[PDB]
Amino acid sequence: ADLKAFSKHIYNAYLKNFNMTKKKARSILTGKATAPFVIHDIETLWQAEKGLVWGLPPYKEISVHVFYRCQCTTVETVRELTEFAKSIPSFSSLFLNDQVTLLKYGVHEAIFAMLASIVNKDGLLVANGSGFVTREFLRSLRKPFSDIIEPKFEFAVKFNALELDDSDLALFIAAIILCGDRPGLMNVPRVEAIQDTILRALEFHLQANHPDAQYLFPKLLQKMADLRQLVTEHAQMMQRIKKTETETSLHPLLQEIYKDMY
Amino acid sequence: ADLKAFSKHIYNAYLKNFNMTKKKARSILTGHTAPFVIHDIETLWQAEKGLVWLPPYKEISVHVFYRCQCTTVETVRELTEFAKSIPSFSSLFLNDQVTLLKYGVHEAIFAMLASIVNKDGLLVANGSGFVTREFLRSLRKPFSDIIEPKFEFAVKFNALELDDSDLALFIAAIILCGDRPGLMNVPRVEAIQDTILRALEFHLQANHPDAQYLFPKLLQKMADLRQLVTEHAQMMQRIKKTETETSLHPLLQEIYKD
Ligand SMILES: Cc1cc(SCc2[se]c(-c3ccc(C(F)(F)F)cc3)nc2C)ccc1OCC(=O)O
Ligand SMILES: Cc1cc(SCc2[se]c(-c3ccc(C(F)(F)F)cc3)nc2C)ccc1OCC(=O)O
Ligand SMILES: CCCCCCO[C@@H]1O[C@H](CO)[C@@H](O)[C@H](O)[C@H]1O
Ligand SMILES: CCCCCCO[C@@H]1O[C@H](CO)[C@@H](O)[C@H](O)[C@H]1O
Ligand SMILES: [Cl-]
Ligand SMILES: [Cl-]
Ligand SMILES: [K+]
Repeated sequence: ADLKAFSKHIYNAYLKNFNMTKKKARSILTGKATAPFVIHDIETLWQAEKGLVWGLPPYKEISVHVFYRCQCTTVETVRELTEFAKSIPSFSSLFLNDQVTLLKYGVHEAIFAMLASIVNKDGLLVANGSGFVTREFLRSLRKPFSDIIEPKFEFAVKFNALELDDSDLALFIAAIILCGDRPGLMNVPRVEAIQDTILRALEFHLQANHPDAQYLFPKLLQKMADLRQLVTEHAQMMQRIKKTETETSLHPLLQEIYKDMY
Repeated sequence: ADLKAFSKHIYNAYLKNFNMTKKKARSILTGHTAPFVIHDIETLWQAEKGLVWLPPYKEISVHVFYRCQCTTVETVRELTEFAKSIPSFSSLFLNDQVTLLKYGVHEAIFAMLASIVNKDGLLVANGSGFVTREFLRSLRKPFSDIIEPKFEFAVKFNALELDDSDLALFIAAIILCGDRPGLMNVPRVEAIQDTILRALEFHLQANHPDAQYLFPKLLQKMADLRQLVTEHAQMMQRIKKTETETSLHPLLQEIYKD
């Protein structure tokens, strides 16, 4: 494969399928020419919900409302990641069951990697950039809901230090989805071969795009391992919430993702 | 009238994605170049040598079994693309798409098989071969027994004289089935199926104005196909149990996983 044309193709599929790019997010977070409405307590969340910014279950309390907002966010991103993946060369050539296995075990890894794009150390963009929810407000939620969000900030701030751009991330995300190690995958050799092409494209891309960045490719391989561990811990927290907070609901798609994880 | 447009869209998906139409098949089966007739070991070998066209060759009945599997896998590819070319199907989450295909493809395969079948045999290799029903009956058990019920279904199904535009809606209705195990968005699939069934109802009145009771007859055929697949799966289970030297294609393993 022509690696340069391959990478540009995945870059364009990324721009076509993800509305909020890191480029757009960073210009908002630094104030380039409407600023985001800051959500930092109940009153501003309520205002944001009325129209300042923005279906869900009936409002019971702040921590559960945020928990449901998190689920709606991730379900939307699963839709975008599905369309993105279908544009990766030879992903659509897999039988549909292997496509589902790759997305099932990969979407959260990709979500938490892309989450870093819309995050700084003080909070995250919500609602296509029109809101900003502060990290301190999220810490103020009652357990178990506060504990599940903070590790993602921790990962994101370290990941953002690598200073990837959208062209890097498009290959990185593709590599996460095209993973031959997923449980129950049918055509492992084919998935392994696609991933190798993506990784060779990524290594080549980084030489060109980050010439002075030392050890960047192996650092990104380690971040992929780090994300797998982040997702394992996240899945375990979600299952504990499902067990102890019997009155809170889990979106059916997320139940299907978390079904056979442990 | 929106149903008419909806039907035309499903018909185009069918014309775009299936390798063989019933119109094409029936013209071949009624006679440039006729299909090569496979009716015994010698003619099957000639067909494999290039006259028409897998795991290492063990014996005739198992060889045919493997060709059945290859044919099925190919049709799963086509049915996947057909369903993806239906917008309301492609809007479901991918897991529901897989559930519908997992539990629907064999029903659809056996319905479409009728298109390439007459009482004497069936077309193979994109119509360039014809394998006789008598030859398939001559294979050893368990391989002869699993094929014959499909001829019996097909001859009765072909007496309804559906054309490709009818079949496109019929197959869409089979795939968009709200009753499949593990389906996530059941009400959405149910809504799509009811739209397909209403479009089919109107299509049959337009296309078969004189055919009395044709729509309920097709609903019954859908029920019959579910039973045919139940019996087929039981026979495949017995082959997995008793023919330990015969392999099963990985995709079919996933379909039959249970
Ligand atoms: C419980 C849970 C936590 C996380 S942590 C990363 C976060 Se925080 C967040 C958010 C926060 C506040 C608001 C609001 F203030 F506006 F309400 C909106 C959005 N979005 C993401 C992606 C990810 C998934 C998840 O559950 C869904 C799943 O497992 O798929
Ligand atoms: C074992 C089995 C039987 C059937 S019966 C309907 C038939 Se017959 C046939 C065929 C016959 C002869 C030849 C050759 F003589 F030319 F070699 C080629 C093709 N194809 C189909 C679809 C369907 C599935 C199945 O197993 C696969 C599964 O269950 O998925
Ligand atoms: C498009 C036709 C695919 C038919 C085989 C589906 O097979 C299914 O794939 C799922 C993974 O997607 C598995 O969870 C499930 O156990 C398996 O039976
Ligand atoms: C595209 C994202 C799909 C994530 C949910 C996958 O969910 C899976 O769907 C399969 C049916 O296809 C089931 O066999 C399996 O049990 C379920 O875990
Ligand atoms: Cl940061
Ligand atoms: Cl089945
Ligand atoms: K017939």
